[PDB]
Amino acid sequence: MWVKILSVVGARPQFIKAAAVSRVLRASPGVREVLVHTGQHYDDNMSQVFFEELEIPDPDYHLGIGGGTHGQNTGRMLEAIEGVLLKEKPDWVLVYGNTDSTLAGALAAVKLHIPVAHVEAGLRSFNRRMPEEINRILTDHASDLLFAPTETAVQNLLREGIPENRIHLVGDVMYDAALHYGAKAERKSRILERLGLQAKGYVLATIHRAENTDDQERLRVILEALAEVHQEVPVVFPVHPRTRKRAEAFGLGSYLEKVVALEPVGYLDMVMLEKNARLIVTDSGGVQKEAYFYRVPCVTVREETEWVELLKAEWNYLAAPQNAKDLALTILHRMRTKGVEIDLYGDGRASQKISDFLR
Amino acid sequence: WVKILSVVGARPQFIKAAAVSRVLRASPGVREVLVHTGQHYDDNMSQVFFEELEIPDPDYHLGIGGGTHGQNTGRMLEAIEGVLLKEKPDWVLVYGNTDSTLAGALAAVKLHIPVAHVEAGLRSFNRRMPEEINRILTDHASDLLFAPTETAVQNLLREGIPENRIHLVGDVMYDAALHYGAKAERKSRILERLGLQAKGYVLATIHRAENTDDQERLRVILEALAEVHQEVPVVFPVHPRTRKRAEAFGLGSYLEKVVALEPVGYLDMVMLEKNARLIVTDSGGVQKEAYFYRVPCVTVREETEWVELLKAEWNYLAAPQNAKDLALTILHRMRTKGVEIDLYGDGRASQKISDFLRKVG
Ligand SMILES: CC(=O)N[C@H]1[C@@H](OP(=O)(O)OP(=O)(O)OC[C@H]2O[C@@H](n3ccc(=O)[nH]c3=O)[C@H](O)[C@@H]2O)O[C@H](C(=O)O)[C@@H](O)[C@@H]1NC(C)=O
Ligand SMILES: CC(=O)N[C@H]1[C@@H](OP(=O)(O)OP(=O)(O)OC[C@H]2O[C@@H](n3ccc(=O)[nH]c3=O)[C@H](O)[C@@H]2O)O[C@H](C(=O)O)[C@@H](O)[C@@H]1NC(C)=O
Ligand SMILES: O=c1ccn([C@@H]2O[C@H](COP(=O)(O)OP(=O)(O)O)[C@@H](O)[C@H]2O)c(=O)[nH]1
Repeated sequence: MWVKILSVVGARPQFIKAAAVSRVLRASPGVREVLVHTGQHYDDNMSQVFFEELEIPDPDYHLGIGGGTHGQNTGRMLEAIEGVLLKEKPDWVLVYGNTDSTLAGALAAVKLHIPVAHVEAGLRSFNRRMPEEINRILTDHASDLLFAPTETAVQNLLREGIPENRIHLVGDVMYDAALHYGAKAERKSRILERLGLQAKGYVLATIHRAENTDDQERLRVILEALAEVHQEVPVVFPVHPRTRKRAEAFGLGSYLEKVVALEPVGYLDMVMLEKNARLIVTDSGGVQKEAYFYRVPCVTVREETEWVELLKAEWNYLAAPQNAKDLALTILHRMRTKGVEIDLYGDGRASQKISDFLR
Repeated sequence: WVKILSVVGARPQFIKAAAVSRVLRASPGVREVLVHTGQHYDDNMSQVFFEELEIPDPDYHLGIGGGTHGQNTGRMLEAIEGVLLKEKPDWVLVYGNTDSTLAGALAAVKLHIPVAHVEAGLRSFNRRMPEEINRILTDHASDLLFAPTETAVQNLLREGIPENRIHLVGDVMYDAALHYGAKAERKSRILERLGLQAKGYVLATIHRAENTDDQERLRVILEALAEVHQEVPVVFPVHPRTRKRAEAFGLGSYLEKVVALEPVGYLDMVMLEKNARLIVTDSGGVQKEAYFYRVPCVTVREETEWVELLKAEWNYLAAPQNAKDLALTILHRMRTKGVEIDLYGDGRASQKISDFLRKVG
């Protein structure tokens, strides 16, 4: 009668995916949901705020693990999570995205014969030296069910020999989340007011990929280029804390003061900032998709994206950070462009399709 | 001057590492660092192999073992990462498909250190086996894949792994059997010491978790061997977990009914295998080694990875569901031989492997 579905989350974007899935599982006939918070993101603005603003139940467990190496965090999450599984003995383990928490989750589970579904499965950058590419490859090959958000993602899984009956194209749960919480963003966020921004009167930026922040010359290119764009149109930049650290350590802190630099914001503010921006500059997966949701033109500061359909639809554009001025002009150019009318990522009911396929 | 750090953990890994490290010591500039995870620690599981196979002492003993999958794998992952940051090697070599293997590749790969997997591409197609998980994730984490068979090649291709990263080299355990044969022949007195002639017994090993962690399955086996014993003597070097399980379930008595030994060394094991009438096992290595010595095998599992042994009729599966049938299967196969065919290479898999590591750039 009752199925127990246990969710493993560690990072900001995982909390947001999980919020959408929880909603559907909460009001499901006979589903008990258990939520593990691995402790990977711990601060109030990377964690707590999302549980409160997206009405996510308090986690049944907080493993309190973070701030170490790949080896440390993965190893200790692996042991801790296994401990919890051995206690809760759930039917399904759900993991999301592609951090060390995603992998430790799946790997703890498969060795206990516990079914694993990967929510957001089959994305590839095809650069195997990326920790997130390894994480999503090893996760997919260890899961039993694979919830693909796009046709590309499906063909990626088939090509690595994963059979069709274990793959379900269900669209993207972060589109679910945008729809269902959009109205709540409307009535609660007052961030345009707090920062004194007129709608479509600024650009929005996020930057945190390690290939971008650990390399001094790439990070300088990016912060120079954003400061230049500020002169022409204000830049709002909720700065990931790792990015903040790396900028401070390489002595690029002045560029941040030269734009509208923020600590990280909750999802409601973010929606409200994403919605009312003229253009979005990012290296985030979630935010590139989100720009497209609101038909705001996007520039992705990478050599590739896993969300290729956004490039084909002309709503997103690649701009590797080789040159500061080159990147600035690319950003200012793409502001007066737009993509085609097209539906991606589904109807808003990816989460409900997931719940279905799990009974 | 290239550094190659090996990660080993258990009996079959030391046998594989021995064959390979013999070639790496002979190679100009090439320094080795050997890491022992501590997964096997009893002397007849570990130190004996180091002594008889002429393997230098490990540069590190992490002394992790005897916990859960999570505990072992997790603690190994952190520990091996710590070493790798110390030694910053150019290659990490991992072997087979223990939890040690996986902790190895996972440590290495997130540090952007190239990983090579010795014995790559094997698949049982049973994810209930912790070792099916281990080789799948290892192979997907590796930059070189030293497949031992054409099956293992094809397996890797179908999981969308590029042809350039896959080399078929044969099996280093064949290099081992070949290199150490004279020394076991000359130094093993195991036959004398038991009181056995050639062709006059049956040799048996059993340690698959899926056999030992289920009582009525283990009962099936122990009894099946006890019956066989009454007809042809059964020599049975017992794995420690197998013994401790036999005790946990109260099947102890069954081991009296055959020639139960503690675990033997490779030298003694070679002679036992060489001079047996039939081998029966749930072991990876022993299956192939039976074929090496042209001795019929029975494999007490639902599947094997070594499917070529079945097709050549050197091997036969018999899942343990019924004491009586398992015994009869065994006694029938005792009368069989497979076809003459050459598997697993020319005995120089280690040389090919060494070659490929040096010339990889
Ligand atoms: C490149 C890469 O691997 N990326 C993976 C990565 O996610 P990601 O890169 O998007 O990191 P991230 O940008 O912090 O989150 C965005 C969210 O934060 C919100 N967001 C952002 C900033 C902010 O101040 N406030 C806020 O609410 C935004 O509104 C938005 O909803 O980890 C994810 C995970 O494991 O689940 C994977 O799904 C991703 N994989 C992919 C393929 O996109
Ligand atoms: C089924 C499975 O996953 N198996 C994997 C597993 O090895 P395995 O099943 O063969 O365990 P094992 O039987 O302890 O050792 C045999 C050796 O011990 C010697 N041996 C055996 C008994 C004895 O008393 N004395 C002795 O010297 C024998 O002469 C023989 O040389 O770990 C291996 C590893 O990670 O490298 C993987 O390569 C294997 N994968 C495969 C696919 O064979
Ligand atoms: O030298 C050794 C190695 C293993 N074990 C036993 O084997 C169990 C599990 O061994 P492991 O998980 O390493 O797997 P194996 O490949 O030996 O089955 C441990 O809890 C020990 O009780 C032992 O007694 N001595």
